[PDB]
Amino acid sequence: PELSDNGIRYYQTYNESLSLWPVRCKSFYISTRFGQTHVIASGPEDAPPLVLLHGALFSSTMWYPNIADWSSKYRTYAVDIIGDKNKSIPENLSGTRTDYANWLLDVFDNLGIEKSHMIGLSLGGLHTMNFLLRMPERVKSAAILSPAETFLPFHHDFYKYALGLTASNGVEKFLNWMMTDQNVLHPIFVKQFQAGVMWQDGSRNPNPKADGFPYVFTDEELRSARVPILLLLGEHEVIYDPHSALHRASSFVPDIEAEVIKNAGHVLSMEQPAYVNERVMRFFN
Ligand SMILES: O=C(O)COCCO
Repeated sequence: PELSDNGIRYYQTYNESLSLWPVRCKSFYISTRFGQTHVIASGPEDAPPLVLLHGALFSSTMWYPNIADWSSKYRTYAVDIIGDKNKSIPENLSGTRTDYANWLLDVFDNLGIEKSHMIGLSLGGLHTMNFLLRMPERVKSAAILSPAETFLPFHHDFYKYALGLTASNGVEKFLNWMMTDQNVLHPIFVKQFQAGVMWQDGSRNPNPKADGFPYVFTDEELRSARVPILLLLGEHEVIYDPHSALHRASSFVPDIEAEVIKNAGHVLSMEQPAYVNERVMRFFN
């Protein structure tokens, strides 16, 4: 082992956030070609598989408002995205979109998944789109929530608030910007998010490059989608214009159900869990 003091603190906060999980779960690691990947499993072992991919910097622990509902019907695996601030441990990771799809391939294979439902928010939504485009044979259908780029490039403010996280009151600035009411987030969850931001001496993040993430799919790439997609966006979205995003997605993706949700922004799964929970279920059913 070799975690810094800040790393140990982050791990402790992650474990404390897992107490917000209102159903029985197990934490475990899956070996992939790009390193040990942390997974939280909930739901009946014989139920259809569902894979969750969290938003940037938030980890799999963010699914606490949704997991009781989704877990009732699905064998639900919350996967920590390799290279992001969480419990997954990256090895030899270049950061290309090919690499990331192959990482997720390994996760699927190692969980014994043939086809799966997928839900991804923010960064996880981008991973989801990248995966379903490359490997439609493995995805039954996908719910893409407030995706990182994918349809539109970020507004420049996203870069600024994300960068500002480590300086002075950056965490508070980021959350007040992104959320009309950041008090919808549990204080224990926020403590973890803060500890993540303070943990800076761990794995080095791959420098953003043209062949990596974030990414905006071309017109032709979007037209090529062969998996049903539910796209949920929040009216109060700040990372881009959510109506502009819906317009582009709806213009090109063949099999899409897209909507801009009321009284929610970027982290719509946490702001409107009652609506979002049912809406996703209805789509999968
Ligand atoms: O979108 C988020 O939840 C945090 O992303 C900032 C990246 O450093």
